[PDB]
Amino acid sequence: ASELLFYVNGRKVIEKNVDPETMLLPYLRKKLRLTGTKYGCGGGGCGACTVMISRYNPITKRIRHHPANACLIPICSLYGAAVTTVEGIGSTHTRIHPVQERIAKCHGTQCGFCTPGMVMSIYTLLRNHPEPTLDQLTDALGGNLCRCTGYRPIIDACKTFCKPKLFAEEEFLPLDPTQELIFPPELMIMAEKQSQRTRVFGSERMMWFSPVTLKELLEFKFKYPQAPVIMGNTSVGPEVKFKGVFHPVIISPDRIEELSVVNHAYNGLTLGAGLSLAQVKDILADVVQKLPEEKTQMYHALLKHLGTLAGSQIRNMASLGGHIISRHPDSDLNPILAVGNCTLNLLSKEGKRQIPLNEQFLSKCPNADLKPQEILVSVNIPYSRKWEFVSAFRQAQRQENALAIVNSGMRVFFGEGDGIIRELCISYGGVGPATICAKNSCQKLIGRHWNEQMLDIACRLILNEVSLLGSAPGGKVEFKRTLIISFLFKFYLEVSQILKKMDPVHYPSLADKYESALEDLHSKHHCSTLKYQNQHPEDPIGHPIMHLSGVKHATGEAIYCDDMPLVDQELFLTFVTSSRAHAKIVSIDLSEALSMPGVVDIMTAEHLSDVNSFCFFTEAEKFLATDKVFCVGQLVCAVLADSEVQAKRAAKRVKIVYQDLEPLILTIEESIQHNSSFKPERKLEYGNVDEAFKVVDQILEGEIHMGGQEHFYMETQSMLVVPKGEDQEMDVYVSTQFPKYIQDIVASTLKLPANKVMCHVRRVGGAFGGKVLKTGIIAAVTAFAANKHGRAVRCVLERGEDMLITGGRHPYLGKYKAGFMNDGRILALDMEHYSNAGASLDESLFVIEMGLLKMDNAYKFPNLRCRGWACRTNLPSNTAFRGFGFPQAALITESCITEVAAKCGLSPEKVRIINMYKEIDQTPYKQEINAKNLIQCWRECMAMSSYSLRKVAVEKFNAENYWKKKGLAMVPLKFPVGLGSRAAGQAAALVHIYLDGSVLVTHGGIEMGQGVHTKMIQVVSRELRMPMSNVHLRGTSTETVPNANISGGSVVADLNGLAVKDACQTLLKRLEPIISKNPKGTWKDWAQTAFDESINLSAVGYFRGYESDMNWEKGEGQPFEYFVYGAACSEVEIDCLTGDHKNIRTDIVMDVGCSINPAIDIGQIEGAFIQGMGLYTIEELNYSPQGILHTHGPDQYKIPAICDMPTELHIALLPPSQNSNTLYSSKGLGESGVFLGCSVFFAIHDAVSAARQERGLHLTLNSPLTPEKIRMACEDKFTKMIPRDEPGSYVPWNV
Amino acid sequence: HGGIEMGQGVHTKMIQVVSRELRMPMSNVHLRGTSTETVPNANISGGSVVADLNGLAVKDACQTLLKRLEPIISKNPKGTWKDWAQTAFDESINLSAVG
Amino acid sequence: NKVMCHVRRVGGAFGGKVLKTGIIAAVTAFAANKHGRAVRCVLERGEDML
Amino acid sequence: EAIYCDDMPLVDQELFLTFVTSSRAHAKIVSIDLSEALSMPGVVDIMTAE
Ligand SMILES: Cc1cc2nc3c(=O)[nH]c(=O)nc-3n(C[C@H](O)[C@H](O)[C@H](O)COP(=O)(O)OP(=O)(O)OC[C@H]3O[C@@H](n4cnc5c(N)ncnc54)[C@H](O)[C@@H]3O)c2cc1C
Ligand SMILES: O=C(c1ccc(OCCN2CCCCC2)cc1)c1c(-c2ccc(O)cc2)sc2cc(O)ccc12
Ligand SMILES: O=C(c1ccc(OCCN2CCCCC2)cc1)c1c(-c2ccc(O)cc2)sc2cc(O)ccc12
Ligand SMILES: Nc1nc2c(c(=O)[nH]1)N[C@H]1C(S)=C(S)[C@@H](COP(=O)(O)O)O[C@H]1N2
Ligand SMILES: Nc1nc2c(c(=O)[nH]1)N[C@H]1C(S)=C(S)[C@@H](COP(=O)(O)O)O[C@H]1N2
Ligand code: MOS
Ligand code: MOS
Ligand code: FES
Ligand code: FES
Repeated sequence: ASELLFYVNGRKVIEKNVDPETMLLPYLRKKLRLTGTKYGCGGGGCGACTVMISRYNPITKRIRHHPANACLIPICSLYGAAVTTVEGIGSTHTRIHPVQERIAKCHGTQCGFCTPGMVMSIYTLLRNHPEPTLDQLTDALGGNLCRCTGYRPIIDACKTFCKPKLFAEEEFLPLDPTQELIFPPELMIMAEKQSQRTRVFGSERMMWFSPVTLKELLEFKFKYPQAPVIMGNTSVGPEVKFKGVFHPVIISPDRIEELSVVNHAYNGLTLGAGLSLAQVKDILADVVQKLPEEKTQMYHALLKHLGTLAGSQIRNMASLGGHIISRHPDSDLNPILAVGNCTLNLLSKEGKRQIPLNEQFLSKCPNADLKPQEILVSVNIPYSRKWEFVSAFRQAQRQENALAIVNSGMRVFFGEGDGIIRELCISYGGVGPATICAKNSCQKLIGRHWNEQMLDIACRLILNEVSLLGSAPGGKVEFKRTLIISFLFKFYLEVSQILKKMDPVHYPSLADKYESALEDLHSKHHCSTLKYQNQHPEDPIGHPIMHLSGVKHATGEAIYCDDMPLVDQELFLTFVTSSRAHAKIVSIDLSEALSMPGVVDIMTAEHLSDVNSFCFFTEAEKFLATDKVFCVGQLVCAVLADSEVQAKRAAKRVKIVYQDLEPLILTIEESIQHNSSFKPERKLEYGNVDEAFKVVDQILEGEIHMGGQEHFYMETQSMLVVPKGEDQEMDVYVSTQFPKYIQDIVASTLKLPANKVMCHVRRVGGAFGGKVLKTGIIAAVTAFAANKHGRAVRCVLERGEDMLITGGRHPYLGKYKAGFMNDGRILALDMEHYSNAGASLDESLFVIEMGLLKMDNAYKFPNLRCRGWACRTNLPSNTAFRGFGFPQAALITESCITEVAAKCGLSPEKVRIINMYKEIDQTPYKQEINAKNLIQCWRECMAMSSYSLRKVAVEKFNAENYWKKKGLAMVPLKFPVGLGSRAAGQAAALVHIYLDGSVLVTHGGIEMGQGVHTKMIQVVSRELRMPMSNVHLRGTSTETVPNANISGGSVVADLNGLAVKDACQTLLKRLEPIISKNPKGTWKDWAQTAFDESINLSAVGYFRGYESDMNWEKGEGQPFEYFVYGAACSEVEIDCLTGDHKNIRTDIVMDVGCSINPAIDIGQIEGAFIQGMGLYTIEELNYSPQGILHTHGPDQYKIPAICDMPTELHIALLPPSQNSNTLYSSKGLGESGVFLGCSVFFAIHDAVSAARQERGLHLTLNSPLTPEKIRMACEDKFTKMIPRDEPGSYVPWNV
Repeated sequence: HGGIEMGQGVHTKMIQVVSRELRMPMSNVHLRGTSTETVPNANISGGSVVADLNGLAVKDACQTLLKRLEPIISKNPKGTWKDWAQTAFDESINLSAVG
Repeated sequence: NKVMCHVRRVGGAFGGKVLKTGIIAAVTAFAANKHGRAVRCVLERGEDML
Repeated sequence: EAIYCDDMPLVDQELFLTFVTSSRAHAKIVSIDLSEALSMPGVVDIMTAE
């Protein structure tokens, strides 16, 4: 009946009869009402829930601070400890901590959802290293993810703690050592008492025991043999959350000294099972410094793989003993330990026992495993002998914080006087259910020498022993087979080199071209430069004004939808989704779930009666599935319960029986094959392509595939629906891009006029087009439940169900036939576009239309035919995305240009200049354009980036390196901006002036992090001639501005700015006579005089929209208002033996017109570029042949992290030009920079061609260009040597 | 509007005004309340003139909207307010007015 | 522009819900801001008449 | 079903404010003693003019 006592932000927290299942993250937000700490993914991978844990050790008299992810911490493990959140280090009503002030003022926030995690990771680092290096700060952020900023401004804020810019660094608060938080004195007293008592907590579902003595821990291990021993909960935690595991009894000890031991012996090193991985990293890093290389072989290999293991938070939570026992097949440490003669020190009531850490232990043979009543105390890792060498290798989707596809540990021992292999141990991870060893191959290699024929024999032996079925889980089978022998080759080169160093007489030397295979791709030197431009001083237009919510982002005070306080008696709604891609729902059983605790209601399609459908565009479609399902993740049931936990528990016991249906369509080609119904065609024609193909020198046929993309907004789908209690009024608070649409679908579902339903949006934590259609579906179903039961209803999706429900960017297939001259002119181009639409074709026709109107990019194709189709599949329906078809259509065009370049013997850059638009030219849709800035962006990027010089240096590197290659590429940009009609571009605003002079402004646009609200206050400040501090904005609401269009299409700030300007001018006109009589007066004087003279101080602003038109039958029109121009150059280096690659440098020039806010505009270029970079390289969605999205292990989705950012990044804004049509001659940058990411794609493509051309192979690389695709294209003796399975003889993991 | 409902039925009288001026049944109109966030600088609800003066402001906003919509009303006199409102949107005519 | 007042309906006033109402609101708002909490104030009939 | 001001639902963690009023028609406030009231259950704050 113990009490749980710990501290949060200096305040004491006591809980009586605490539920042991309580986790820290929901406890902070709901019970303590501290909503700064966010939910991001719930698996410990994104860092949005980063907090600081502080403990006091009474034996050593020292206070330790360590970061942690609150989503994995059970609060029962916090007894006597101190938590610190973002709110605990500062706020706007106390003091702003320097970390908060700088990340905000350096423009390190956009949507702000990731900021509290970034702050806590930086703050915790500074509490441990007050005078740090940049490497220490970037390592601390390795497990912190951002979708908006591109990480550059956050590194800038990190740099200021180390020793024409966008921030005044000299005005920052210095780091005050007297202001830092004090460890709660009471916790120090409790630790001094050194209690021996075992703490006990419990509920009806779980028993929790926390022994504090070794004797008690052994007693509970004996009485509850099957109970897990929780340390950091980073293996058990994710398994109970995502795999339905449940433990009725938990043993979680508290700082047992015997498990924290660190013994420096004569023969080796003994590390306790309770040490965290971060502590082991530090212990080993100290040992390798004070001991000679001869003995520290095992410790260097372990240090290598501890550097890339997850992030700083997980490393500070996870234990060494937990790592060994959990026996993950993808473990990075267990393959190294398996080859190092390590032994495990076990303990129980019976006594002590020592077992080897071998292959049988890692395979969980009960003969070589722990006994049920045994614990692991410590592990012994021996010193290495002379002539003993150990190496570790790994390859994953991303350099850091990603589970390995294959890893390995290898050890070899030579005889002093023979050079003969005496011992050899090789183990691999990620190639089976457990870590395996090649004990048979190794034993056969015993007695040989280290030379060519040993390596060739070893390869064939290894491949036979460590075999993989073509159906092996995780997929990437041919990649895994190649990596297995590629690592062996690297180990061969490593050992061959040190032997030649130690024994020059008996060994040959490495070939010069082979030596860089030993150097890994690594860099932490993140450099960058920015270039922009330079009216009264009061006028903020053109100034780098910080995001209005920047500081509130950094303090956790920004309210997102789920941060809203608990509404009285609100319920929670969760969905049961489809587990089949195309099947018949034969029956649904709700009997069990309905009877479960807290369940209020469960709704199927028949409970929604006639409001289960809604006409979004051309046809009415279901909210909930009826008799059939047409993709996984389709909504089927909606569970309504008193609490979120009760809702998810009941939803799991809803029972649905399926009967699969043919056909099962998953790919575009399957969709074309199985389709025979009429499909609406979209077509562009310019010139005469049939005539032109008879004059060209050459003809070329090619095709490229391009995968999709998850939005990965850091804030998942979130909404709160509150009925008023009168006249069926409904208030809908939802994270959406389109409040008008939420209002329509909610009112329709409730059979109400629109004046009864209002939608309010203050801010959105990222959207990128993925918070529109299905957001309304969920909002309509949630509102139906709220009205039915007269209760507020909240609905927030977890990351997993969010990715299954929402859908992502349209995958593409592009087929082209190109007729070109021998010098590069493409006189004829016959192009075909196919989009994978998913189960619904709602927004797939619009992206096809935009793809055709944008596929020309920067090139004048005199004879061009372009056609496009949207293809239905049995996959989640795909939505809009940043770019709106341009990132797909332009890559397909750039792929065709790259293929034409190969035929002509010219670099792709030369073919680009010869096909580029002229200064005055014409588009395929017969719109006249001015491309002066297109050419200028190209020239300035060539000069700024020193392309020609670096081109020679890359060719020189590739001529001197065989297993490493560098690549270089530059692509141009023409991103046109414009909607389909004038009505689609209209915007409105509402401005009040109160009698004290202050101003309230609101408009129809939505803040997603792009800073539209900041830009509107900048407009009000100029038009009304008042400082921005006199203006304020609350949010966006259908109750104040009606009939607002979707926040999207790169025009949000442009059009709403014109509406805000319109209202400000109306007010200034009314006040001109009062202005004249008192020119020296304040706005308080002018407002009061206006009231006294009966002059209205409220005005509606309105803009009718740009004139835009497109006649799709004729294929002509004036659809676009202006064009964003740009150029991007990127350089990379690839590892031909593994597929790894490093982004070395990127240079970007952008035509932005006159930037209203260069800080925000540059931040939009950086974020778009990084988002496109992930689209073309590392972001990959894996589906099974049954249509199931794979999300565990190496199938986890990876967005770019800090390690993926280019080490060098130069961005320059083109000098301004006049554009009297747009607001202040500005241009909308939001979507343009995404395509610039493919400069990395074609830089990798360049490097792959260099290796292929040198190896004599005479290339279509699909997107995303993953390490799997890079490695397999670099064909060598290993690619040819691997076994291959007959296609169709096995069911693959992926398609 | 700026007036306060304290039992005298001002809100009832305002929707009566909207019903006349816009030629629509009162069930097509709705009012939620009074807020400084929607109507600023409103005088006290007192002096026997609350319905008088706010009625003239509501009448002013209705006439501004009916002015904007007269060309659309002319071409489709038999249409509903749903038809007229959507056509106004399609022709980029503002449907919010301050009285 | 930082302070908004919302009124749906009043259960009778007859002039007696102006000046003193603002004083009570100003004092209540001071407490609410001082403690970061929402604050409710309702008067009983006796103290109301005083 | 008509919502008057006090009919609004309990908002999360809201407090309540009540007033101590004068019992004299014309006098001077010699002293105010809050020691007992401040220590009583639930009391968050007591505010005087200063
Ligand atoms: C986001 C994320 C990223 C990751 N990335 C990587 C990665 O890149 N590479 C990698 O190799 N791993 C990775 N991991 C896995 C991680 O290294 C392990 O989950 C961790 O080391 C397990 O230690 P723990 O203390 O969290 O164990 P727990 O989850 O607390 O326990 C796991 C198991 O160990 C048992 N156990 C623990 N201590 C003892 C003991 N003394 N005696 C007996 N049994 C014991 C428990 O009973 C339980 O069965 C990642 C995990 C996460 C969540
Ligand atoms: O016994 C040898 C050895 C034997 C013959 C060698 O000949 C080198 C090639 N030779 C050059 C002169 C003309 C004939 C060919 C070299 C090393 C040892 C080694 C070796 C290395 C590579 C290889 O492919 C085979 C063996 S390594 C070694 C270590 C020792 O302590 C003792 C002997 C050795
Ligand atoms: O902007 C639209 C939209 C606009 C007009 C439409 O017209 C449909 C035809 N209908 C005819 C009768 C009058 C009303 C319109 C459809 C969608 C988008 C949507 C919408 C808006 C309102 C609504 O009630 C339902 C759906 S959903 C959507 C997703 C996008 O990615 C882009 C635009 C959109
Ligand atoms: N931080 C952030 N930036 C963003 C987005 C977002 O969700 N978050 N959305 C992008 C998309 S899809 C569009 S269309 C534009 C919309 O705003 P704008 O028109 O003012 O650029 O912002 C872009 N930039
Ligand atoms: N039911 C009701 N009627 C009422 C009042 C009231 O509080 N309740 N106030 C009176 C007062 S003080 C005035 S000044 C007027 C204000 O509204 P009117 O201007 O529309 O008459 O309503 C009068 N009638
Ligand atoms: O245009 Mo951005 O909303 S897909
Ligand atoms: O005129 Mo009534 O507000 S006293
Ligand atoms: S790391 Fe916990 S929510 Fe992402
Ligand atoms: S600011 Fe980092 S996720 Fe948006």
